[PDB]
Amino acid sequence: YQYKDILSVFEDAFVDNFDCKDVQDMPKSILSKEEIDHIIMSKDAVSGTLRLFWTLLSKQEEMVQKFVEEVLRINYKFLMSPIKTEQRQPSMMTRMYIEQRDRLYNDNQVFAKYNVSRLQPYLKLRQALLELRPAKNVLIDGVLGSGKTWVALDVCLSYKVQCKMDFKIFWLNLKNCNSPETVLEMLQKLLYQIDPNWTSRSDHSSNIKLRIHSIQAELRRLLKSKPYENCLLVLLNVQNAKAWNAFNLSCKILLTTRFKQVTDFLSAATTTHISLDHHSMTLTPDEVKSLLLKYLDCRPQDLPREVLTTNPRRLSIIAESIRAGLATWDNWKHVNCDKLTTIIESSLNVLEPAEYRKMFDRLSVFPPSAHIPTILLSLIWFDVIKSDVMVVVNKLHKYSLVEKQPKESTISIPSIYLELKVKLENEYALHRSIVDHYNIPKTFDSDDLIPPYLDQYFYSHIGHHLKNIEHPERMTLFRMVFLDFRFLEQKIRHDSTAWNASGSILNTLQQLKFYKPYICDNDPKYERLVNAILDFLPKIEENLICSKYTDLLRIALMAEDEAIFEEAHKQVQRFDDRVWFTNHGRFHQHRQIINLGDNEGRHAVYLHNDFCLIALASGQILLTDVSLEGEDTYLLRDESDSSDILRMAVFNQQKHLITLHCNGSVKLWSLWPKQQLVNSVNLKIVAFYLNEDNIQLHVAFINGDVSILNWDEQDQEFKLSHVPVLKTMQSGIRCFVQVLKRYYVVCTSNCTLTVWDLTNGSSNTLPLALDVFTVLLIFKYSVWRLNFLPGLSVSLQSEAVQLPEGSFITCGKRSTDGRYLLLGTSEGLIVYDLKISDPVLRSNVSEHIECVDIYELFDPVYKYIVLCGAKGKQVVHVHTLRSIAWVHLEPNVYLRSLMDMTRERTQLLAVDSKERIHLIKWSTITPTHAASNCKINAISAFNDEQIFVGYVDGVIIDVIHDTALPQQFIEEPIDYLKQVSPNILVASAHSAQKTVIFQLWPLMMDVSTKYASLQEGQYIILFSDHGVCHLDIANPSAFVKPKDSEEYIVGFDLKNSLLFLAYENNIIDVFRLIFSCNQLRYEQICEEEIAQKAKISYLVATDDGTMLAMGFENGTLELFAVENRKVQLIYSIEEVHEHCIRQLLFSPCKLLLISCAEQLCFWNVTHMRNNQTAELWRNKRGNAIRPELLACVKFVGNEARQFFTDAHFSHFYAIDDEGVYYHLQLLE
Repeated sequence: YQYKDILSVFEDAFVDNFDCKDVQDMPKSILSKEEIDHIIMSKDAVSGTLRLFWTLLSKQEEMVQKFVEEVLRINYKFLMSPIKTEQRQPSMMTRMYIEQRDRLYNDNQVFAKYNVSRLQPYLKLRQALLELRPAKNVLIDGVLGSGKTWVALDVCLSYKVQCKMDFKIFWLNLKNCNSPETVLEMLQKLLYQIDPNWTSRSDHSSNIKLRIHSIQAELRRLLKSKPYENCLLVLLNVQNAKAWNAFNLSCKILLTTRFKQVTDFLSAATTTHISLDHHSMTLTPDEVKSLLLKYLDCRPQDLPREVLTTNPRRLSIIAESIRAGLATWDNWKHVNCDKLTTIIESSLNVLEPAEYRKMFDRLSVFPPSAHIPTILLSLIWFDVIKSDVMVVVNKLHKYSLVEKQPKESTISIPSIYLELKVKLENEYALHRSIVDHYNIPKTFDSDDLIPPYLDQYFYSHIGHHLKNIEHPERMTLFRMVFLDFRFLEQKIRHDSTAWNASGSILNTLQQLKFYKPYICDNDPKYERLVNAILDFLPKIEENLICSKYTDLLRIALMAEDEAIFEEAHKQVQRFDDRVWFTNHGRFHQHRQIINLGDNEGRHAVYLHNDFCLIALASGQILLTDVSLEGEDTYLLRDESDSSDILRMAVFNQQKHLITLHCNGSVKLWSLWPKQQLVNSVNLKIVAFYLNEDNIQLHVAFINGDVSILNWDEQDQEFKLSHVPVLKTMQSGIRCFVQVLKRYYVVCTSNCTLTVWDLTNGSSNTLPLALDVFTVLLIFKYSVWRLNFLPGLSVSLQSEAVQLPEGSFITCGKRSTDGRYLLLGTSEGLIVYDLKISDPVLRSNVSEHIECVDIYELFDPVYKYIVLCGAKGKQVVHVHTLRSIAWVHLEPNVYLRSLMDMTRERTQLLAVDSKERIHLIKWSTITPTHAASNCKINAISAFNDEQIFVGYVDGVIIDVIHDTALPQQFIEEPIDYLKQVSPNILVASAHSAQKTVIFQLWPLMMDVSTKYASLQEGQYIILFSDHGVCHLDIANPSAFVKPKDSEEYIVGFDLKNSLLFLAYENNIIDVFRLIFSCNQLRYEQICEEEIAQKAKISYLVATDDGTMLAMGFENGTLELFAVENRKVQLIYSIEEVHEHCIRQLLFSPCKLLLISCAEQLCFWNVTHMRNNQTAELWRNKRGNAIRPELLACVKFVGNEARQFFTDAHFSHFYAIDDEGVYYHLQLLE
């Protein structure tokens, strides 16, 4: 390491000890006399020491090492010992600070190149950073280009700031962020700066605002950690206050701005103000000559006297850049309107004026700050040129105004003048110049997938060119929409560099937004259905962010799925291509939204046994079945009273309901068998509290008197208790609760809190709802927690729970488990955690909520059910919580897996989490034993009339006949159930290693079977973990026990009387089955060992048995053929899947191979062979990159265990682990 970097470390006590006023014997070579006198002339110790430090860092080590050895040696040896050792030891803090400083220097090259330190702004802003608190923020403002970046970077380079920020400072340039979705990109950048870890499965979609809120919450959770507790985050060139609201994180933030409106919005009380426009806060003439001499390197420069010092010289640099070319002379002339950009007009007419003026002015057509291809730049200039394109490009770079990124041969437009003066008269020929622009790709030819198309420009800013054409040409073939454009645009323009992964969704919505302006293409009017699809494309695009930019998939298949009306566009679009398939015309995944007629639900509550009670606007009660499978919906209406419902509570093991209306009446309803008026047991009734230990009711009148009522089971009625009426004398009570069976907490309409001691009756002085679990107070605008502690004076700890701006609370409810609680607001639902006081979740809908309810659930997967009703809507939304996140058929049941396919291929059978068998050709069958809470473990069907099922306790049911087979053989879970012939059945327990064969005897083997087969109607072949066994039906006593092989069988298949077997050590044995009249014999054909390292996961052989293929646990897929008693590798494909291959299947025509894993892949066998039903798959070709990969469909779930095909290989049935269940049909 270098001494200069470590010298900046020892700075504080360096200021305390070193003087620089007592070392004027300083060897003159190290410090020149003029500059050392300048340092000594400084007034205070801190400023002089800082100037000395800067001057020392300016020089090289050939004087730094002399500063070490000499100078201080005469008197400052006491300051040697740390640094005299710190050069060697290099402590961990020193190393971390140096590493961060090097990273910051490498990030900004110009800072290292042409730096200059402004003492006054640097010190002034450093003091604010030192004093700053983890919630406040310091704002620095000034005219555009007043060098706020100078001072910001300079201050952050100081060691004291880094030490106080714990070496955790994150920059963020907030430029071009006036859209609600670029802020999401900036948040992703900040997260990547934090840590490259994010479970992207949280596809919120809907409005992007919800996703930005979710990522804000995630990063807020991630930042409040001890290493990240104090951290500087810097906002650069912030645009509008909206970005600030999207970027306030309760962190040590600081923003630099230039718009005055941001300063107006910013509250100076909570934010310190730093101004660069102050007359004292400006470049001094000494600073003027320092900046001028930074890299001009000339002795006499006094001619630039009275140049724009005000200028942060951001202007000067302009002037200096001219100096590298045009003389200082005529720049004293350039002072005319020096403050205004007329100087920018100069140095351009001074540029060679033959043709370069108009030649450069041609660059106004391009969008600002865009990477311009040089090839297109050739034609945009083809009017004259009269030179070589690269020659004029080189001269353009030479003067000031080209950076010329050569990696992809692209011109870059600078961004300090070309935003201005490019208007002029816009020369002429602008529209025909853009005509040439759209001509160079001749965007009317599209034949197959992606044609020649420039990757960067023509996928990014082509819309700008398309905008400035004739209107008949504007609408006719705008391309864009959806054919192939956005898929390859998303993959190629991917922004995977730092703030995203391979492929994004952003900057295409920002092209489809600002297409919210361009539906003006023909307006809605003509192709108004295209206006509809233009609106819907955002939603479907956010619906499939994941599973699309993770692998080699194309947009077309994932389009051809789904619903709504885009399919009408696909059917027209996709009639000029080969292969292609889906037509997934079925959906059996969950339910939501419950109809409740023309009335609007005021309140909602869930009930046991899957029911819901809705309190309606009309004053009635609607009891409904949530499964949408029952047939009973009851309407409980009070014929005498129609007052609206204000409150209710279900009690008595949810068998009775207590309700309270506006008219001062409280009633009791019986739900599972009589409306009782408890008030009869002119004073109106305001509020109540039901508490259960003895079930008890407390009630408050209008005058404040509180009464106490006891439940009666024998009559199921509320009687008056003998406790005397406490006179609260608090009229206008709005709510009241009992705490610890001793105290009363009362809140009135005037936000007044009172506490009453039931033992003595004394009153203590200290709104929407009050709950006890500490007391939760819910107001319209605020939420309060009141922790209670017992004592002579009751001690209450009040904590505010944060809520979002511009919104108010309507109603709330706490979970039964007391961990989370739900708040309803005009924007939607907020799921809030009590133990962390952070908003965990937000409802997917931006709507005015009028009722909230939560229901704890008993399942390892689903935990809570959420109900919410909307004002002005005739629906009520049902949301389910999974361990917590939104899951987006009863809302508490899901299909697990355990498929079954009939031999004739006419019916498919599935099982759900509630042991119900679903038949799809859709009907539901419930077996009798499901009431015994026995988990469903295996299912097997042969025809539509024989369906058998095995449970976890060794129990066999015939589903259709509801008959149980003899229960005296297997008591363990049944891991396998399948019948091979209409009169035989096999069942096995793997844990007990037991098998039973039923004749539809039964026969018992001490073997565990993973697969069973019948041969010649005589021999039953069983595959075990230890070997293969064969049984004769005619002679069951001749069972052949397996040889005790130490090797487990991992893959196998029996085809064409040839037995393939794979062991864990990557060895295949292939045998030929020879059938004699009295004995089954195995002759060994081959033994061979695989070169692939990974374990074999599945094996499959073709019908003729000539070929085979296996997949491995790492996702590799291998194909071999079997010739000359040898197995030779035919083809290898890697990165097929990231999980182990779950199934492999060969078509009878031998042209196709299906792989079932995290994604379903179709592989072409012919192209597979040539590079060492049939009419449907002939001449089908795949992607150019992977010619053997015909198609691939990604399951929304993590994996799929099994898949089935029909006889014609035209339909494919699949079920992933999440219960979503796919029908994949070939496009006929």
